[PDB]
Amino acid sequence: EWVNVGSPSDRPFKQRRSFADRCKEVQQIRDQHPSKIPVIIERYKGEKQLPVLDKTKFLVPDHVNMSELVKIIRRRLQLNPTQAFFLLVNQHSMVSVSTPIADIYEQEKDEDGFLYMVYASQET
Repeated sequence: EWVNVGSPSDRPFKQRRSFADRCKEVQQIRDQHPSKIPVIIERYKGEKQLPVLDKTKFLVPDHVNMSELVKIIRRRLQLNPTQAFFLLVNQHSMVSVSTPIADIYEQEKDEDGFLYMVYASQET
């Protein structure tokens, strides 16, 4: 009769913050930093092999390409060269995209104005 507790990090960002609150937050952030893209990065629901990230919200400069971003989130997870890691924007593996995230943002962003990314060990 154990009770399994937690965790606020296992709760999706969209359930932690209301749609209205998220829309507001994105608006302030872009005003304060027009230079940057607001990004939400979470572990895939199915994923158990990779560790969970300490943080969820990332402020990314427009010029950074997704190939560069994949490298950054990867060092942060302290992954071995051998571990498989994919960073998906709307279900596409970004470690080949050299396009600036500012261009991805206009095309792929959420209704709330955030750009949402999910990471896992397999691509599908």
